Amino acid sequence: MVLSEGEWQLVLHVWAKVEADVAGHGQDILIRLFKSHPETLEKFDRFKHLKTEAEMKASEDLKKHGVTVLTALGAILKKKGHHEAELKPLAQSHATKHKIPIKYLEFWSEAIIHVLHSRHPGNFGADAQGAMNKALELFRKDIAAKYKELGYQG
Ligand code: HEM
Repeated sequence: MVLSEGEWQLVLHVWAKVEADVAGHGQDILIRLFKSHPETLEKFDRFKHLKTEAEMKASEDLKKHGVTVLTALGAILKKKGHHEAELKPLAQSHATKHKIPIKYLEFWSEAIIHVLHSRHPGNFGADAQGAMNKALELFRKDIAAKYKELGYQG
């Protein structure tokens, strides 16, 4: 699958807004993920102890990870499809070290879409959400292909 330039423009336009507050968006997205699919939290030995949303919001450690995650995702999105080099190490660490099922990657995509829709309604209408979903599906498809090559189900 390939996104059109018009689709990439919609994706990068809303991403530019996300970049005005990377730490805040990182926090919102991770918390959304954990609240919607609590089982994902078990994969983070570093955050498994957090019991409430209040504790998550206060964790400087969780905020730091959110920044790291969004910065990596941003670098990938800006490649507009030419992300093979950036994807390799990420696929390897998540398949071999962290052991993240492809199913959890879908939950992740859901969380990002929910937060963008909540914080940027004006720049995240139907067309823009469709473009973002397509970009995230592209990423998931490529990561899934790499998982297989690396010897991990998904
Ligand atoms: C767009 C998808 C995602 C991106 C871009 C992303 C990115 C990253 C990055 C950059 C790191 C640090 C470097 C590394 O270890 O490779 C990381 C670590 C990690 N990721 Fe992801 N990640 C994604 C999805 C997920 C999901 C869905 C889970 C599980 C629900 C997950 C679990 C982990 C874990 C357990 C670590 C280690 C955290 C620590 O202990 O410091 N990641 N991820």
